[PDB]
Amino acid sequence: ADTIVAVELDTYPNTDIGDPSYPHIGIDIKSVRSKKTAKWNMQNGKVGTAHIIYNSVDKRLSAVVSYPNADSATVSYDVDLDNVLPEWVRVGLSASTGLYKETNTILSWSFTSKLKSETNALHFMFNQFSKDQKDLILQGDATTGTDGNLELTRVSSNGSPQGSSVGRALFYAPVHIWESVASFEATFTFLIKSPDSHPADGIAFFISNIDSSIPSGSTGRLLGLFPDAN
Amino acid sequence: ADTIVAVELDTYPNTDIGDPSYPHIGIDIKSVRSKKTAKWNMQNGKVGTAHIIYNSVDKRLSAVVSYPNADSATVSYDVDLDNVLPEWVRVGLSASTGLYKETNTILSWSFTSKLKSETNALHFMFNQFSKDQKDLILQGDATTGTDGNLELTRVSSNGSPQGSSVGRALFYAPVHIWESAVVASFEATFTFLIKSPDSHPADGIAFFISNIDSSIPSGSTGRLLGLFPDAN
Amino acid sequence: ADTIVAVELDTYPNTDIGDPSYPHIGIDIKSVRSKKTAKWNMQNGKVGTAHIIYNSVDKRLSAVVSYPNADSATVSYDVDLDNVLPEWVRVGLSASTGLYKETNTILSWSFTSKLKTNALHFMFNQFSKDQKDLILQGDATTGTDGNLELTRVSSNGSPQGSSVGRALFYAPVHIWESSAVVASFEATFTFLIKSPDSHPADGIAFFISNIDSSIPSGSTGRLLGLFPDAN
Amino acid sequence: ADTIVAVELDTYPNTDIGDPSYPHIGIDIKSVRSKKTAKWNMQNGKVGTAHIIYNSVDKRLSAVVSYPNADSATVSYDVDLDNVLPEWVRVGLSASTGLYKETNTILSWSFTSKLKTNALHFMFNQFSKDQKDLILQGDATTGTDGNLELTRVSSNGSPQGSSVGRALFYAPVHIWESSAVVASFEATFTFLIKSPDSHPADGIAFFISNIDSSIPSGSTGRLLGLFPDAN
Ligand SMILES: OC[C@H]1O[C@H](OCc2cn[nH]n2)[C@@H](O)[C@@H](O)[C@@H]1O
Ligand SMILES: OC[C@H]1O[C@H](OCc2cn[nH]n2)[C@@H](O)[C@@H](O)[C@@H]1O
Ligand SMILES: [Ca+2]
Ligand SMILES: [Ca+2]
Ligand SMILES: [Ca+2]
Ligand SMILES: [Ca+2]
Ligand SMILES: [Ca+2]
Ligand SMILES: [Ca+2]
Ligand SMILES: [Mn+2]
Ligand SMILES: [Mn+2]
Ligand SMILES: [Mn+2]
Ligand SMILES: [Mn+2]
Repeated sequence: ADTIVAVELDTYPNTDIGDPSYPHIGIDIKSVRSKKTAKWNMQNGKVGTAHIIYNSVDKRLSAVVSYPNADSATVSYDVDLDNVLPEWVRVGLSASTGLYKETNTILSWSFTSKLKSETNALHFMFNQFSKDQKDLILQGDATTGTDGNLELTRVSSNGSPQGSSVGRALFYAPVHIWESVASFEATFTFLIKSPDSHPADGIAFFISNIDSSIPSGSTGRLLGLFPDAN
Repeated sequence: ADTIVAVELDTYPNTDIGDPSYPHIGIDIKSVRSKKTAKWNMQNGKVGTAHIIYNSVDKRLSAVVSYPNADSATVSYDVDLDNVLPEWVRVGLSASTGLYKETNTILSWSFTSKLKSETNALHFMFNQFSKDQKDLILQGDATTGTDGNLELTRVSSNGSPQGSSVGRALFYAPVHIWESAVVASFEATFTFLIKSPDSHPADGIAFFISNIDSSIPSGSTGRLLGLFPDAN
Repeated sequence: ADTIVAVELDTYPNTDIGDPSYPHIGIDIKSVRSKKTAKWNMQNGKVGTAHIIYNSVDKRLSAVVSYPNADSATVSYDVDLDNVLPEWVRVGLSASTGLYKETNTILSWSFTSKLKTNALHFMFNQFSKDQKDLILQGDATTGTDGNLELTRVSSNGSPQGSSVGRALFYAPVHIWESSAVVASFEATFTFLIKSPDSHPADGIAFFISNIDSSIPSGSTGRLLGLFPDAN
Repeated sequence: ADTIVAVELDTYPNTDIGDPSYPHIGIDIKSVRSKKTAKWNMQNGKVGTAHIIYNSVDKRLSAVVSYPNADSATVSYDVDLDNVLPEWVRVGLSASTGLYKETNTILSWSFTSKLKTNALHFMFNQFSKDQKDLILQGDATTGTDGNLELTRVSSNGSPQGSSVGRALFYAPVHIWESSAVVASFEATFTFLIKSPDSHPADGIAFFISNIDSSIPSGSTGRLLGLFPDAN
């Protein structure tokens, strides 16, 4: 079973398993039950910005989500990621739909990892995605090319999102993300678009065991990240 | 009077004005009396590294100081830099000797400011220093091009440091370091070599962020580290 | 008098002084008579891209000028920058109108110096009203739509003729040493040239000069804020 | 059979097959018979620096090899990389010994790819024993002194003859696209060739190939871990 650290963008509140009563960002450590959340005033059809940061000094996992000329949502939680995750990881985005649905649409994604024993580094930047985007490991329903974006869940030829969908995008190379100062910054832009009165289920940035894969039946409320609601 | 934010690498305990009784790091917000500090087992004649970090999400100004295969010292303080400094700053290193002295030798320095409204960026890297290093503003006793290093304080033609010295290096361009921001952030690193014949060296190195038009105050040698008008 | 290396987005054919008959890109080495040019189908009112590059191994100053979904214009030229420019320089953008006019809005500017390692990078995506890390010379202003207008624009948003302005980055840039294994720079910028005139004038240039460089008195029109005369 | 573009640090003159009469650097386009070479005074037991660069505007593959306080060696050649290599590639270092031998230890390695923007950068300043973001192939090991040993070294530190290894970075790299205003890469690395032989052999190269690229069976000695034969 995979070991998951994730920052979630949770559009659909599953109160029966812990979610607050509103859309919300939060920090997920080994569980879909967030260890901390904030209210996230999601904006249908609006392109948004997510930034995630962590360093081995403060060991504060932190993230912002915003739309232009609006109040951001902010969440942060103390984690020694070197204690929780393995030496090598992969970095990625995940998303899912259920009974309810939305487009889970990635217009850009960037990452920068620095380790200082002295310094090793990795950086990659996606402002567009192509149909055969060979430096991404695409899993589940994830495609690229159309147009020219990364789409995590299923969406029709005219742009209409489909329920009970799950997909992930992992950058191809593993990342050394702690050694016995270190830091990483992740940035992405997303476009959640839904005809439903309630959209679902949300996007996530995650860091996993190198050989992580979507768990069986992880559509909907489990975001492509988790075996179960535990 | 200049508005100073600083990370200090304090070699000489001046306990008459607040210092703990050991070499320490600390965070300096508008005062030479640190808001917080930690024990910095300084190593004489050893080349060490310093890394300073800050962001507008956590607003926690933090710094590490370390010598190869040894324990680093750590210090961090919660600070909304937008609330203390002006929009435009300049960023710098400073150092000072007094009765006691040391080489305050800079072997490398780097900086990265990111501000996201979207992104504006600033980076500069110094692995060596020429004699006419036109992108620094040298104040007081600071020279460049001996080895290819920045020397914040006075040192002889054969490398021997001198008492009652004070000097500063500042990068030429001013820096946007907060907007009214999705996220802002900066990282600063430098490598130093402190070397002294004294049994106690003094007074320390600082990394500093100031009003653009800041300079060394009158008589800020010693415990005042080139940064502060007074011991208040 | 200044030492100027410039790449020029020349919108107005001043054939009297060697311009081709059409709008051109061009490389400018101590003279407004470009040492080399190529043809640039400048699209009026379109945001374009430009990239400028050089290394001390090949010593080829090169430039691309582009509009989404159309063929780029390309120009390149062999010059030892160290034998022309002084050890320290400043970097900038310049623009001029004359009898005819155009807006010279800049939407973005970037730069990277490597000297081999010493390094320098700034990215401007948007410009504030008090953009303190830029030296503004002449008619140049910042803040309006968050951009850099090199030349004067009225409050109707329309361009005034016979104007000249420049933005230089505040920090001096070390652009060659005698002891370099490699040295290199990249410069990139986006612009927008909006003219109600039949023929817009006069163009944009990215430039590297002596640190103390200033707008040559009279440098409007064909002279692009760079050169005192047309020699 | 693999598609190979390489810049070769050729320590041994295999004159039988077009090597010059001295150690050289050189650009290898689908052949071990370098298209272009320059003389390189390789210094035994000393750390050196190699820089490799290309952009799609100039279409000029150039390379610099240097030692502190000695004249650099320089080589350069005109190739439209996109007419040679496929859309996607992997990047790497290769090395070989044959009858005579040298250590081929890499102290650091960097790379930057820019596609107009899509980008990729990695910096290796040190190599742990389980360096999972490198594909190791043949005799190559990591960790010992925190370094990358392309070829076999004994437990006394001595270089073994007739050896071959390669380090490819694990992520595919997109090194051209038909819709590129500008694409470019740079690669830097530091090496240390230590040989007790009168004549060290065979050399190090930085290479770009088809993503599925493998060591050619028998590619030791003069063939650098890159080419099936000397054709
Ligand atoms: O602004 C365009 C040009 O206007 C003026 O020249 C007009 C002209 C061209 N041929 N005959 N008259 C001058 O100001 C030039 O310097 C400008 O380039
Ligand atoms: O290792 C150096 C070379 O050794 C072998 O060739 C020996 C030789 C050359 N001329 N006469 N004998 C082969 O393995 C070559 O491929 C190597 O370059
Ligand atoms: Ca949910
Ligand atoms: Ca003190
Ligand atoms: Ca160290
Ligand atoms: Ca003209
Ligand atoms: Ca374009
Ligand atoms: Ca050979
Ligand atoms: Mn949730
Ligand atoms: Mn103190
Ligand atoms: Mn012209
Ligand atoms: Mn050869």
